[PDB]
Amino acid sequence: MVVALGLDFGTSGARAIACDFDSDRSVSVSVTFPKTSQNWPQVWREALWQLLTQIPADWRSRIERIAIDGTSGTVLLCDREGQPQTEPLLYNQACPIDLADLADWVPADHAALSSTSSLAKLWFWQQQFGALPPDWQILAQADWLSLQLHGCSQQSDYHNALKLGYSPDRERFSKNLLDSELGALLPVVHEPGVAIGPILPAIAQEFGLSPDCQICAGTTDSIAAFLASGAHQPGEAVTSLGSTIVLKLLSQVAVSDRLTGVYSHKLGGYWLTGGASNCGGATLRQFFPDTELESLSCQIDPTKKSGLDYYPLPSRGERFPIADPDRLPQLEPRPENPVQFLQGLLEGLTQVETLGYQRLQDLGATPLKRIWTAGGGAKNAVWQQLRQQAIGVPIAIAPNTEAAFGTARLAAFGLAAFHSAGLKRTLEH
Ligand SMILES: Nc1ncnc2c1ncn2[C@@H]1O[C@H](COP(=O)(O)OP(=O)(O)O)[C@@H](O)[C@H]1O
Repeated sequence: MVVALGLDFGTSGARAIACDFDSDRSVSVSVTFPKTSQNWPQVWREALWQLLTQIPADWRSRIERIAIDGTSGTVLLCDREGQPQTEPLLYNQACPIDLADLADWVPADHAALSSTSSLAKLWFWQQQFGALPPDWQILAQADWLSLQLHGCSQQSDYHNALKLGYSPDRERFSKNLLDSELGALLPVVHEPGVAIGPILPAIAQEFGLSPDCQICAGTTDSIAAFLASGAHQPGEAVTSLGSTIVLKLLSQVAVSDRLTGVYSHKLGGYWLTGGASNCGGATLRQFFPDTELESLSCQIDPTKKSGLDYYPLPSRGERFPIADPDRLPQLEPRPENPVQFLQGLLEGLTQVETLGYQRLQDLGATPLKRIWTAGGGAKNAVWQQLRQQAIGVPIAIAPNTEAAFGTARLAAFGLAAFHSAGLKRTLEH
């Protein structure tokens, strides 16, 4: 097999992981971003070079494929040569545009129809600049960074391109969009993991990389995190028990529900759907520090219900599994015993995950087969028991959770595992 390099540019820093997949060995390096910047592109690019520099020379001489994940909806408006013409619009920033202005360019309830989408941001830039030059380009963070390595302009992947208006189901931008004032700025879209081009000669020599090293189409940090688990059978899921509960479910068919923010990414011959609740670990942290979560959790017997019926929102408003912007946290009655209170909370969170996966199924997704767990709550075995009892499928801690590692797997193996040849055997004599 191959020594491959994955680069993860996330919300607060970047990480690089190089893996020798025959020896199953690896090296990891990282850089931390400032909270603010006058020149984010400079920060990101310098981070890229820092990461490469930190990798030992002998590893660098062996890297054959490279891939990059970036944050979703972080975009840059660049000239022909890839120089940013204005500040980037970050993944979390929303644009004050009329979504009706986009209606002719994507299907109804397409995921791009959101004030934070790459498409919303390109349109905002169009209105702000008046008329965008056709030789210019819009690039996602991942796009721009890989451009620093392979020199090929206007290149993206069908994960990052989704919220720019790509329709992975028909593998195209709508003709209406391509023919519009914005068409000339759109990227050519490839499958994540496919080789875009060889590394730039000068970059290869500067950093001691093979000049035959290939740079692959990238992905988003969220998807990269899913790729880290190794899951590739429809029905397999990764639950992230973090500040919020985030569900990702591998499915044979695409599902969507704009009301609850549910949409699907293409993933080889399959689809990755999911959803994000406002409930999660942040609610727990409002009441208990991690050490207390531990010390109290081991006093809980999950085989006996608490009698408490909580909905553990950290504040007003729920998004998923069921949308209600007015929904109140339901945290009463609060019993005297903190152990029982914590059990009530864990039971509530468990209901959020249970209803979440069952909901995805009810929208048409492949029925849940098993769950891999990531995030701060993953090692809570009492919570794991409650979840297993409520959901009725095997649950375990994900083998790997690092987005950089998922992206390294993407560089090494692409999306080959995500096709029906790998399904469970049904052969019987
Ligand atoms: N033993 C535990 N059981 C349940 N939740 C925990 C435990 N330890 C930490 N957490 C929760 O994990 C959350 C942070 O998860 P993490 O994924 O590390 O951060 P983030 O979600 O912000 O990326 C915190 O809100 C904390 O309450």
